[PDB]
Amino acid sequence: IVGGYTCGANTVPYQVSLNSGYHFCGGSLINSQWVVSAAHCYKSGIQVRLGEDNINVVEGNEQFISASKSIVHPSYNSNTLNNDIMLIKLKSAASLNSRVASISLPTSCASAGTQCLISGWGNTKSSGTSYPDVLKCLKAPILSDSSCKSAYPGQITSNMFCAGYLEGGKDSCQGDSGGPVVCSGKLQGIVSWGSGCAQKNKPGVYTKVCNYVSWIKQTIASN
Ligand SMILES: [Ca+2]
Repeated sequence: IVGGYTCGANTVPYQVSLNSGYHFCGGSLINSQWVVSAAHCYKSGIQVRLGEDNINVVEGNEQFISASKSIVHPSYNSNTLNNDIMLIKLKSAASLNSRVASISLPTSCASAGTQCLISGWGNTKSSGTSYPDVLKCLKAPILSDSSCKSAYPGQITSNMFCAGYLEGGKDSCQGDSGGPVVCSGKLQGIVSWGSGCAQKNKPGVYTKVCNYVSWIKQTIASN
């Protein structure tokens, strides 16, 4: 996250870190057994880390649970990033508490102008590289589909939305991928892609979670 703020420990209780020896992507806890992330974060050997603030220090609220199964969206296309969503099942159920909590799925899509919270352990610099140990947060609005499409000609599908600031300086970034965009208490986006980070006229692009609620629910119901 570039241009954000330190969230505070366990203030984003649905945020997970995906670990394969190291943090590599975010995700969102949606029930005691399942995490939502980006399909481009897929890899074998995932350990889901819940209850994290400093990802390099054991602080006392963590739950580390290996993934039993990952399900990339049936129609994910890694070239275009269309349908950049996956589900990860935990080998054991998380113990839910005030610091480890699921986030609700949306019932309808969000609208441009809606304020959201974006979070992660990704790069905090737009030129250069600095990875934080503690969780970072950014409040940002959803942008109109027309402004999104104009910013990224030929690239924005109906399964994507833009959020952030056209002036630059405030965005998600590499290492935030897979993490949450939460608006009014609902998971509306997944950190997906963008041109660099925090660049003028290049807002963040996010997977449009509302399009996937039926798939998520049916997948969980049979897995
Ligand atoms: Ca920790």
